[PDB]
Amino acid sequence: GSTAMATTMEQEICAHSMTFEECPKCSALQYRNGFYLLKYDEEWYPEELLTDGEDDVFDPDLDMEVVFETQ
Ligand SMILES: [Zn+2]
Repeated sequence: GSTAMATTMEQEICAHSMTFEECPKCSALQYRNGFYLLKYDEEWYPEELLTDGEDDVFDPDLDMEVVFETQ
């Protein structure tokens, strides 16, 4: 159920930040979300193919301030 086992875990795990129940909301909010949705990318094939787990995207340092939604 929604990737997770019907959100039994309850540890707020998602591509963005929230639970799998709120995963569609999270996906809608940022769109990129570790390039979970392939369709988002212009070339279709994104740099990060893998579904974001725990801060998988932007692993190398980009900005000093760590904000999940950073462009
Ligand atoms: Zn997500």
